[PDB]
Amino acid sequence: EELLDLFNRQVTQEFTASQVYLSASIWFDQNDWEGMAAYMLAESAEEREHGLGFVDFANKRNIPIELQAVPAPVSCAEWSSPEDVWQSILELEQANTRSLLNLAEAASTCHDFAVMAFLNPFHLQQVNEEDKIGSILAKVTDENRTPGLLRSLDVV
Amino acid sequence: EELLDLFNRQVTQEFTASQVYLSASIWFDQNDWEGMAAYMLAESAEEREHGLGFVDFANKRNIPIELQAVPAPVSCAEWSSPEDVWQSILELEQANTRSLLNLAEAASTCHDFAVMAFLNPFHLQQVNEEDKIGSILAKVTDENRTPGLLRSLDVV
Amino acid sequence: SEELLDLFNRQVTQEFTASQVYLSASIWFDQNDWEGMAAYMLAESAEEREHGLGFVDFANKRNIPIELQAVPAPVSCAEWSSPEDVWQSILELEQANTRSLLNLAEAASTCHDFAVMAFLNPFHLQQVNEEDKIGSILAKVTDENRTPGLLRSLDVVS
Amino acid sequence: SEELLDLFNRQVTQEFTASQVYLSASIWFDQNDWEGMAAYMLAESAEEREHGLGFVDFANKRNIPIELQAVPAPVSCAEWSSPEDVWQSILELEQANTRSLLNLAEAASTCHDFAVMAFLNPFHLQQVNEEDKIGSILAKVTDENRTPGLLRSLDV
Amino acid sequence: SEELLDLFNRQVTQEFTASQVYLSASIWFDQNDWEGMAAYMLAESAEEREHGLGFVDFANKRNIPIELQAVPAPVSCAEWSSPEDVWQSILELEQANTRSLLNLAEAASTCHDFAVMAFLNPFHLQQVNEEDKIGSILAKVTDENRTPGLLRSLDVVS
Amino acid sequence: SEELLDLFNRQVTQEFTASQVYLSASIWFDQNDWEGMAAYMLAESAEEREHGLGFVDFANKRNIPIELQAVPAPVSCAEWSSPEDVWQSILELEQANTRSLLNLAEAASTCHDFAVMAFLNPFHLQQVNEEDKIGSILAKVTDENRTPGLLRSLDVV
Ligand SMILES: [Fe+3]
Ligand SMILES: [Fe+3]
Ligand SMILES: [Fe+3]
Ligand SMILES: [Fe+3]
Ligand SMILES: [Fe+3]
Ligand SMILES: [Fe+3]
Repeated sequence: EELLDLFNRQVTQEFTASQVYLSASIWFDQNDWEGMAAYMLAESAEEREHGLGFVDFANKRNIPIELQAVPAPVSCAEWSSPEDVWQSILELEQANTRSLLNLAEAASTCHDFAVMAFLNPFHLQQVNEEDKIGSILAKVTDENRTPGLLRSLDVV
Repeated sequence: EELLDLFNRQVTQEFTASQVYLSASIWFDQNDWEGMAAYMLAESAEEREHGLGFVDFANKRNIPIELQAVPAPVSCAEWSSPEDVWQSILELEQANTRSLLNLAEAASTCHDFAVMAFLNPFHLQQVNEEDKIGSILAKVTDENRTPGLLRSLDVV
Repeated sequence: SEELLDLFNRQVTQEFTASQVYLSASIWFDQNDWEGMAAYMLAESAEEREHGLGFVDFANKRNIPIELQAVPAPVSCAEWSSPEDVWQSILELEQANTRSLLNLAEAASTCHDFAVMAFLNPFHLQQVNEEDKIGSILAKVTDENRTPGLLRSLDVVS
Repeated sequence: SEELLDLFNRQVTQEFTASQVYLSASIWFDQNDWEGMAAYMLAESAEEREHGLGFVDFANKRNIPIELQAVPAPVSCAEWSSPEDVWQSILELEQANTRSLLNLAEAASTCHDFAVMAFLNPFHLQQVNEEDKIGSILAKVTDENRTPGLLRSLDV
Repeated sequence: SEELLDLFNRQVTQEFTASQVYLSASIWFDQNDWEGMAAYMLAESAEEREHGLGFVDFANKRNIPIELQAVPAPVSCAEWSSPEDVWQSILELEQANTRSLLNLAEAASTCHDFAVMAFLNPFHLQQVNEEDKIGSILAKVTDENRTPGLLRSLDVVS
Repeated sequence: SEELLDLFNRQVTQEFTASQVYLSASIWFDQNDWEGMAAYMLAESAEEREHGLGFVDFANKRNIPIELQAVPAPVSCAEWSSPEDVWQSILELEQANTRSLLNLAEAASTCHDFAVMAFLNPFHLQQVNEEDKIGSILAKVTDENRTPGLLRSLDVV
């Protein structure tokens, strides 16, 4: 069952993204970027809510779920500026999107209309999310060209 | 036209489900399961609302509807206990799901994007409906293992 | 007696039949862009179903076993060509709902079933009002339809 | 593909085109003292422009490059002689808008562009409603205009 | 007289043309992540359209025939490389807007068309305010863009 | 505070591990139509995650470097076959949560780390409440399950 495997992989991906957001929050806080840290923290909670949403749907639809390990976040070992963090987060969101499109493709092949329906708001949410991050990343890489200026904008 | 047939049959299945629910409420009332009876009666009204929503849509989309007979319910002749009723209601909801998927499959083939959009909330509702019925039947089957205990579910 | 039981079941069937026929009238009206008349018939469809459900509840309480019968496909829509045809069939439908109720009352009266007769009284009075109201809409329709477009101009209104 | 970006641009144009066509109908109605019908077309003109703006916003978010095309002048108003002529042109405009959205949907479908398909669903459902409503208005106009002066009653 | 009637008809095209150019500026700003400037341009796009609708409504009342013309494709977007280029084009747009209203008022004046001159007064005062507002934004923009990153930091603000 | 830093990290791991085990319990309950027990475990999963975040936040303020470890795949769920088995595994999870807090407090006490010890105090007390509550639900579960169907009637509660 490709569809079942992909659905389980989607849950893991949501919780993986939740932990990576959490890792970003930690790096920001340790480096005194409290406004960015709070943003990443809120995003960590929202990603977990997505995973929980997929778990609930799967239970109702009899798609057997088994929780996999949530891997330790790795990018954080090499972040050295807010630009590096935001870039990893963009890449994370790009991967979340492909991971949802993969799942949709599998559902489409199986003619699974209920799964396709369930995924629609997540596809639209990902469009908004990639846009929002790509646009914070533009602003960060523009303001970091003047020493200190980026800080002055972490002022939430 | 296959799409136009499958759309009419859908209206028929919603109204037929409405009557089957009403037959189940009657069987429970006659047998003093007033709680289960009120539940079935609410579901009857709700299936009827789905049929009317299909009819309204078909009217707007110029999908000619012609109302078919609602057949005499017949499972009621055979029900001996709440478990038999709830088992039939599960198979009814499984037939409602099947009927929706048949119609979606045909809308897909025809690239009828509007019909497919219209069906999405019904797909997601059926997921919840089957889960809910499956779960009630689980409880009934467990509680009916001790004499008189199921009579406690009915007071809820 | 089984005669009473029979007529009580028939009454439930007639209410649900009327509910379906009212629904077919809504559909014809809607398809032909008479949204006001369509809304009226849709409300009546829901009300007739409510009456059937009231009879079922009463029967269950009184130990009158109900067995639900088929509700036939409404077939008059095949031949309706104007609002007047539709309202004419609805007036005939209400004349039939009045008949099945007076059949039932006749049998209850024979049987000295005071409880059934008491239960039927508000339904007799409601049919009086229903027949009056449908007869009166039909007279308005039939008058207004003598001038092209005039009927439409009032669906919109009313 | 390329055809998908293209058709997405084309959609924005079709929305703004239809906005102008509605404004031209308002003008003919006003000029000929049908103020109620004029109010109605004017509100629809605003709404079509809002639809184009919604497509522009989504395209921006999804990095579909939009480039605004000229908005063609409306052509039908030179030949309108009566309200029925106007409402018939507006029915055709809406049928044109529906075909336009289905074209776009067909392209997204081939591309497996699930985000674009989710985004279009409320528009497919809205167009069903719009065509029904204009159809219904046209029916009434065509019936009432059979008696001299009677249509002026509708205008309210 | 025909001079005036044509210039009035054509003011409607100029309002909608300005609407579409504002919209094009909004798009450029959104695609380049200046959401704050994009929202300002989008609001002005709606307001320019409302002005053209105001002209159309007045012409209908005064029996000035309106024939709606093509709204030209905006063309400065292809050339814009920075917010300063966009605000500069928007300034030229408003100065054109102002000149087209002054030409209209001049024709009305020649025609002794007191109604048209009255109708135009609040637009002349509005153009004064808009040109000032855009001149001012363009001055801020050109000053802040002297330090890398600084202009960003104010889109975010205002 | 080498020992102390590593124990403080492990505590974060244990909170998030417990969060996932609660979630796995919620899933087993939902799949087996025990909605009320499932709700309870979901509620607990959220609250374990919150504890994890409180430890992380304190660590960040106190400059204890946190590196987030893998959260392992829950395993007990492969063996559960009745509610009693789930609640017994949850009681053992809470006993292990109490144990890791107590390793932490011992290391802090050794280091005379007064702020860390102050920070743990409400968690100590919470763990008392939590072990008591889970012990008490397990006792009720084990009792009601002696009559067929009886437990079900009280998830319905
Ligand atoms: Fe997500
Ligand atoms: Fe249904
Ligand atoms: Fe009745
Ligand atoms: Fe539109
Ligand atoms: Fe203007
Ligand atoms: Fe804990």
